[PDB]
Amino acid sequence: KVFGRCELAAAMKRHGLDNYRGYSLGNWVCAAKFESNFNTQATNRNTDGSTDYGILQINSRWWCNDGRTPGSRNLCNIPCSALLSSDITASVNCAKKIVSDGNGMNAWVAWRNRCKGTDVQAWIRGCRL
Ligand code: NA
Repeated sequence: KVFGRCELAAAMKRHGLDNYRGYSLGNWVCAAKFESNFNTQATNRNTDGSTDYGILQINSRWWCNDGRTPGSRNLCNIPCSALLSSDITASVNCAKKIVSDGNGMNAWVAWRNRCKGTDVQAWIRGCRL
């Protein structure tokens, strides 16, 4: 599924991501925009052989099991395929653990390079939330 901006903002709120670990909803929507372009089916192969999955491009190196990332962990205790669902619950639950890991949203390199310090409120501007 390809969400609209305000539609994803609403789904993220419903799933308790708004202000989670102090990151406003705009921070989560901006991250999703540049990670997946709001596409829940996005997959991208990393040079190390890990894969990134879903709206927030969660990496098989640490967080999900895809069966093909040697030496990896599965800290969200999920198949990486559950991160490709039109229902964002699994991606949200696993993003909550990632952002709690110590480096906040710097874990998403697209967030650090493209969202951090910007007017992230623009991402939720005019949304009925
Ligand atoms: Na893994």
